[PDB]
Amino acid sequence: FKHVFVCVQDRPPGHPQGSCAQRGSREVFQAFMEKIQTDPQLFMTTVITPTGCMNACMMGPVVVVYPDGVWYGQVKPEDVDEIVEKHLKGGEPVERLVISK
Amino acid sequence: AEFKHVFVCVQDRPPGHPQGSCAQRGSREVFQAFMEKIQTDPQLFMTTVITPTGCMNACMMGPVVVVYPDGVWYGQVKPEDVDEIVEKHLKGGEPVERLVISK
Ligand code: FES
Ligand code: FES
Ligand SMILES: [Zn+2]
Ligand SMILES: [Zn+2]
Ligand SMILES: [Zn+2]
Ligand SMILES: [Zn+2]
Repeated sequence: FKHVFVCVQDRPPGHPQGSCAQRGSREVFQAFMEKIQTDPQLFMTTVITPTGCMNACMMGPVVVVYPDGVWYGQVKPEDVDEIVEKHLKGGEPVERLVISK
Repeated sequence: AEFKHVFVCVQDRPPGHPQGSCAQRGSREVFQAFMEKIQTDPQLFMTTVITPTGCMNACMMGPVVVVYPDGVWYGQVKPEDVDEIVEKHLKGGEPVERLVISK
């Protein structure tokens, strides 16, 4: 079972650290939702949840996978397929995008 | 201690939604209570993150709070229940059995 949390926080223009929504995170969340709902093996063992800020803004979009405790930063919508394949199904975090475990 | 990450569903929905929402069931005050505690309390602030979320799909048992990496899901959480969760589980390591809906 894996629980993926995608920060979809938005903030007005002048916020110094920006926000994950401004960096494209609402498209990352939608991509995860589409993949999980259309994949038989993931649909019954994975939950995707949109969240407010998780305090790692400069590294957004931020995605955290529990219970593993893997934090990903700078996730682009194009990277969602790799995370789903290699980590959510494969059990191997996408090293290139990990910012913490 | 270690590190705990608390997620509080703060999703709100228009009045007609069959399953209601956690915000309709008082979850934003539960989130606010966690925030007030996690920081007026040093031991907690340093080791805990409280994050508000959208629906976690267990609406009829809300307000829904999930603590990771433990994987403890709580339901029907009231603001008044926050101190017990903070003391027993977030500081003490022991989930509040009466509110657990899943581990
Ligand atoms: S806005 Fe997403 S981690 Fe802060
Ligand atoms: S509205 Fe909170 S779990 Fe659905
Ligand atoms: Zn509805
Ligand atoms: Zn409302
Ligand atoms: Zn109190
Ligand atoms: Zn018992």
